[PDB]
Amino acid sequence: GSSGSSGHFPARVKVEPAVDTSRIKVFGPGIEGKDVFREATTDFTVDSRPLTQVGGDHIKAHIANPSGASTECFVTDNADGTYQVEYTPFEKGLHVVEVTYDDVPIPNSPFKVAVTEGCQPSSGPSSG
Repeated sequence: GSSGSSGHFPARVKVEPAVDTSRIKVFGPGIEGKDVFREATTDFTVDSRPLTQVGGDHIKAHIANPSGASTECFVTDNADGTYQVEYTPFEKGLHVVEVTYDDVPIPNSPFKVAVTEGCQPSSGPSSG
């Protein structure tokens, strides 16, 4: 028996990271800011070695518009080792994308995607 404290429930403890996620590389317009124009379908690719080899379901992102709103993110694992997240920003501006692998942020985030005035998907002239 060992106890020297009463009338107090000390539940303060730090949780150590069980993942590296320090060598994660993300390439694509969705993260660079090329075809991420407003109302445009843009997506990036997350290559991870020591994190996954045959794709996984432990990825999650969150876009933050410069106004306050947020663009829904759609992560798609190619069941090969890399992740493909697609999102359509309904606002032309710099958003803050926060990535977290297994409840752990990467040394690349937060990210900054500066959208530029491009074109509109407005439906009109059809090809066939």
